[PDB]
Amino acid sequence: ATAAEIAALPRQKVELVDPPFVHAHSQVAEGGPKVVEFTMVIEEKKIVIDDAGTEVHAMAFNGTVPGPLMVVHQDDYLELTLINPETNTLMHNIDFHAATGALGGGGLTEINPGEKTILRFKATKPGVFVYHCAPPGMVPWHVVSGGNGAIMVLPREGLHDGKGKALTYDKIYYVGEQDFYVPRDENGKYKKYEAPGDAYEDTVKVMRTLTPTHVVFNGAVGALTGDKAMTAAVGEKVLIVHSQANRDTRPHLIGGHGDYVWATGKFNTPPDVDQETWFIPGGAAGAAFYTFQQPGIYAYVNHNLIEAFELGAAAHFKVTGEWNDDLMTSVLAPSG
Amino acid sequence: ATAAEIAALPRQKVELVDPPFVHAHSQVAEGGPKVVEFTMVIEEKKIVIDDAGTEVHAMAFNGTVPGPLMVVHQDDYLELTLINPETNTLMHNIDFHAATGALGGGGLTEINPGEKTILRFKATKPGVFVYHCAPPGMVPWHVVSGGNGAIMVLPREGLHDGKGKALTYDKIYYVGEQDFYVPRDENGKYKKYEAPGDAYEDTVKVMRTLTPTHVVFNGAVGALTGDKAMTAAVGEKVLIVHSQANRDTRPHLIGGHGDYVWATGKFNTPPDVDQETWFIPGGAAGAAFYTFQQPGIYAYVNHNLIEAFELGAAAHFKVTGEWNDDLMTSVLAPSG
Amino acid sequence: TAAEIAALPRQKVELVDPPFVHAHSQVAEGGPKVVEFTMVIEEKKIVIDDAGTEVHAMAFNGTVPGPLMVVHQDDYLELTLINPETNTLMHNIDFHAATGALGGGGLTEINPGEKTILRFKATKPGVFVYHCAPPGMVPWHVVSGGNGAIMVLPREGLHDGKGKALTYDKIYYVGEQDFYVPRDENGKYKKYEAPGDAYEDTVKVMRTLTPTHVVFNGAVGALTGDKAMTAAVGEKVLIVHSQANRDTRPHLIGGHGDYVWATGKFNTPPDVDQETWFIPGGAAGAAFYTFQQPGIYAYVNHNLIEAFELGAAAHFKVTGEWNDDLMTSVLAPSG
Ligand SMILES: [Cu+2]
Ligand SMILES: [Cu+2]
Ligand SMILES: [Cu+2]
Ligand SMILES: [Cu+2]
Ligand SMILES: [Cu+2]
Ligand SMILES: [Cu+2]
Repeated sequence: ATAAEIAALPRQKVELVDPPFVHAHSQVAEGGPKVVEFTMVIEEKKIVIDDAGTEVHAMAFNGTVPGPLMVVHQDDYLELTLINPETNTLMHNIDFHAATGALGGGGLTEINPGEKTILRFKATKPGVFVYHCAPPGMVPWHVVSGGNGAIMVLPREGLHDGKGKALTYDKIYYVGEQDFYVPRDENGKYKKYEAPGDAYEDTVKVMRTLTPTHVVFNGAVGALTGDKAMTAAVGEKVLIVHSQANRDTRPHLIGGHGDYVWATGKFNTPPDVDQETWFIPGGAAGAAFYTFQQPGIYAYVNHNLIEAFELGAAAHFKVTGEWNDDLMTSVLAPSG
Repeated sequence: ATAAEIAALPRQKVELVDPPFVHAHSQVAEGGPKVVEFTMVIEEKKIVIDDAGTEVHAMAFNGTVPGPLMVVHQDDYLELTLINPETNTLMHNIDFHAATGALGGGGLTEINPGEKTILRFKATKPGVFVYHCAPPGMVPWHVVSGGNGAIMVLPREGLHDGKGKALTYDKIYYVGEQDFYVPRDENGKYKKYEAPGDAYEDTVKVMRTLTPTHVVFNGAVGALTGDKAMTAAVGEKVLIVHSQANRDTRPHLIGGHGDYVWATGKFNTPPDVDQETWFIPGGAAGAAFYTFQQPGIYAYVNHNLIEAFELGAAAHFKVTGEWNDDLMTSVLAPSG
Repeated sequence: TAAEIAALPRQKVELVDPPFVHAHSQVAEGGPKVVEFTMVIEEKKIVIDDAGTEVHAMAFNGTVPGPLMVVHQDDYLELTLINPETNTLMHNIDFHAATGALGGGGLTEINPGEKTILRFKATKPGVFVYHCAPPGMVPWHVVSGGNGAIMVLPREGLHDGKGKALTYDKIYYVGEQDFYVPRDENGKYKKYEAPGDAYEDTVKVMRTLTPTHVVFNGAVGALTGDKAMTAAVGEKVLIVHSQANRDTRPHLIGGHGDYVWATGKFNTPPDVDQETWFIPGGAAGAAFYTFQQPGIYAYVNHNLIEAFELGAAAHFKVTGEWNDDLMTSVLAPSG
C-alpha cells in the first residue's frame, strides 16, 4: 500500500488489559485492514516475586510483567505509542518479532526518560510473537528484568486446524513466563537495591551461570494460583498463549492436553495434536487450544518440574461442571 | 459409554516386563475396546547408578527405574491397581499424561504405606506418554528419584507414516532417561543416606542448580551396554520409545537415523523423517522407527555429548548381518 | 551393481572457509557422482574472545567450524582425511549423513602421520552435522571445535511444503560452538602448553553443562563489523546453522525465517513465518529468508545471555530501499 492508501484506512483505538486476560477482539476480522492503535507507558518499579520478599527492578510495559497481549489481524497495521516517563532512569525501546525492519522496531524506538515515540508496522505474518526491550549493549538485562510481552496476529478468517475446519475459542488467556536472576550475598540471602543501575554488575554475574534463581508466570510465584486461578467450565474451548523472551519452556496442562498446539506459534504452520507437553524456545511464543472435559483443579506448568515446583513456574485452572466417569473413575479409592 | 456398557467389556490382565523390554501386545488391536488390567507395587529401594557405587533411594514403580511400559490401544480403558506396601516410608501416587481429569489420576491415587487403589481411565488419544509420581509439595523429588515411566496407546489400526503407509515394527524397546541430582561432600564424593527423607534437603539444593550429576538410561550408567546391549539385524525394523519425565533430551542413533520420528510422541501428529537427532522435551515421550541397514556396534545417545559420555546417557545396539559397501566403504584404511 | 559404482564419474571440489560455501548447483547437474574432498586436521591454538582467551582447537581444514561440504541425494561423498605428524592426538570423523560404522568414525581413526579415505552414499536429503569422535574422548574433541556440517541437496533443489521451487541467491554456513575454558581461582582463563594438559580442567567445566563462551565461526564477533554477512533487498538467502553438542535457537532480529527446516531434513516439510527456530544439540537446521528491508540485522541464539554476554551474535549488512508500508516511524523519539 501507498502512504495515501494507509492514511485512508479506518483507525481503531484499543484499550489494553492486564495479563493473563486479553483485550476485546474478534477472532474473524470485522472488515478490511485497519490501523489498530495501542499505547503503553513503561514503568520502572520494584516487584516482589516470591514469599521471601525477593525484589526485582522490573521494566514493566504498561505496568505489568509480562506486558499485555496486543491482538490484530494479518495485514492490519499496529501503531504503538510508547512512552518513557521522566520518573524512569533508563533508556528503553521495543522490538516486535512480528515486524520487519530496523531490528523489529528497536532501532526506531530508543526513548530516554521524558520521551515518546510512535511506531507503525504491517502485521504481514499470522501467529503469536514475542516483543521485548532491546537497548544496544544492555539487551539481556532489560529482557530478564521483565521487559517483554507478546502479540497475536490472527488470520483474517480466524483460527483453523490442519484440514481447514474452523477452531473457535470461548476463552483466551496469556501466560508470560519469566526467568529472573537475582543476586545473593555470602549467606545465600537475596540482595535488595535502591536503584535499577545498582544491581547491574551483580546481575550480569548471575546471568552468566545460565541458571535462573526464579522461573515464574505473570511476574511472581503464585501469581496465577489461589484466587488468581484462570477459569473455565466443562465443554469450553480455551486458547492459552505462552511466551518466553529469553529461555526455553515446556508447557503442560496437568490433567489435560493441548488438543491443538501451534508450538512454533505460527498459524501457517499446521498445529501439532493430542500434545502432553509442548516446547517453546527462548525468544518465541506458542499457543495451545483445549476443550475441557473434566471439572476440578488443573495445574499448568513448565514441565521441568524443578522449574515448576521449586522455582515458581506453576499456574492453576479452576473448572466447573459434571465429572465424567467414562473418561476417569476411581474404581477403588485409597484404602488398606 | 455408561457404567453398564463398560462392565460388559472384556477384561485382559497383562503381566508387565522390565525395561527396556515391552510386554507382549498386538500392533493392530484384537477385537473391540477392552479394559486392560495392570498391577504395580511401588518399591522404595536403594539402587546403584554408576561404577564407583553411587547410590540413590529410588521410587521404583514395579521395582524398576524407569517403571515399565504399559501398552493399550486407543479407546481401551487402562485399569491400574497401584500398591504402596507398608515397608515404604512415603505417600505416593501416579499422574498419567495419557489420562484426562484429576491431575492425570494423581488426585485420585494418593496412597500411604499399607494402602492400594484402582484407577481406570479411557485412553482417548494415541501416542506414547509419560507417567510419574506427583505427591503435592514433593513432586520433582519423587520424579527425579526415578518415580516415572511411560505408556503406549497404539492406534487401533497400528502405526502408519504421515501418508497412510503401514509401519510395522519387528521389535520394540523402551528407553527411560533419568536425570539424578546426587549430593556431594567437600571432597567431591557422592553422599550415602540411611533413609529417603534424610537426603531431601541436600537433594533439593542440587536440584536448584538445574545441573544433574548423572543422566542415565534404564537406571544406571552403562545399564544398556555390554551383555545388556539392545540387539537387531540388518533388515530388521525397530521402534525405540524414549521418555524423560523432568528434563529435555535429544536422542541420536550413532551410525543410523530415525527414519520416522514422532518427536512429540503423538501418532495423530505426522512423524518427522530422515532425522539425525530428534528432541523430546522434559515431561514427554517420543518414538523413533528405524530399519537397520549395516551390521556392527551402534551407540544410542542423548546428543549433548557431555550428557552422553560424561554423565551416562549412552546405550549400545549390537547388529548382526552383512556389511553394505554401497552405503559405506573404507577406500583407504588408516595408513602412513 | 559393482561395475556401475566403479563407472560413476569422480569430481574433486576445492573447499572454502565458513561462513562461505564452495561452488555448487542447487539442481543436480547430471546423474550420481562421487564428490571428492580433502581435509587436513590442524591442532592449533585459537583466540576466541577480546581478552586473548585460548583454546587448543581441533580444526578440520584449519577452521572452526570445519567447512560445509555440499552434494546431492544419492551422490557419494569420498573424503580424504589427513592427520599430520605434527599433531599429538588421534582423530576421526562421524558423518550424521552416513549409514554405518558409527557414521564413519569406526573406519577413520587416524594417528598423527596417517591418512584415510572414506566413501559413503548420501541417501538422505538435508543438512547434517559432522564431528570428530575418538572413543572415550568424544565430547572433548567436539567442544574443542572438531565439527562442521554437510548439505545433501535434493537432486531437484529445494521446495516448499506445496512443491514450488525455493531457489536461493546466496548461502551462508554458521557453525555455533560451545566452549568450556578453565579459569584459575582469580577468575582468569587458563592457558596450556599442549592439548592434553587441559583435559582434566576442561572436563570439570564440561560437567557444569555451562559454556564459558558460545560463538559463531570460532570466536566472539567473528561475523560482525567488517565480517558481517551481506545481502540486498529482494535477495533470497539460505542460512545453514549447526550445533554438534548443545541446543540453540536461531533468530534474525528484524527478519524472520520464511521457511525453516528446523530438523534440517528436506523430506520433512519446512515450518513457515518463524520468529525463532530450534536446533537440538547434534543437528543442523536451515532457514530461507527473502530480505525486505535494508540496514543492519543481528542474527543470534535467542537465549540473549548466550547471544550478548557469551558471544552468539552475528550481523547482516543489507543494502537497498526502505519500505515504509512494512514499517515507519510515525513520530521519532522526542520530548
Ligand atoms: Cu528496557
Ligand atoms: Cu528478540
Ligand atoms: Cu512417589
Ligand atoms: Cu506430569
Ligand atoms: Cu579430534
Ligand atoms: Cu554425532
